[PDB]
Amino acid sequence: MVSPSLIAKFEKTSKSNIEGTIKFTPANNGTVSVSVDLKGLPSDIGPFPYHVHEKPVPASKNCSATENHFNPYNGTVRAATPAAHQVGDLAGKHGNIMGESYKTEYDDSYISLNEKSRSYIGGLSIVIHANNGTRLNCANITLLDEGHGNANTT
Ligand SMILES: [Cu+]
Repeated sequence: MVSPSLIAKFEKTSKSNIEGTIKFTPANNGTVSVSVDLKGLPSDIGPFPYHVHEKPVPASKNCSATENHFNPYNGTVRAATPAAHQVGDLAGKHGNIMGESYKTEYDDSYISLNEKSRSYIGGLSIVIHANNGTRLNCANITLLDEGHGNANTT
């Protein structure tokens, strides 16, 4: 069995010009490949922490309603090795988003695409913050492909 790929789609509105995607695809050796492709960032208030948060973005697009970080193993915001960070603290482990546009690829060995895992991130959300913590934009983590099953194509 292999678990399905996920995506978070950020859209531009009157609240934020940030738009683009963060894709999560199963990779080699027990890791998930993360692909960040964002533009429209308000650079001078960055760099921009971003994290997996615990609740969905509601229809209102209120990023506060995503509540706190996904942290099933009670990690710490400051850490000296990647595994000591919260599972959801992508920026702490891999770097803050920065610039007006940001494109990067990396592996994360703590998030999970397997819905039976305590580290599963499906159905959660991602929030992008200004450096001072203000929530700028957010997106739900949803399935990437439309068609699944061992007898299907997409
Ligand atoms: Cu966050």
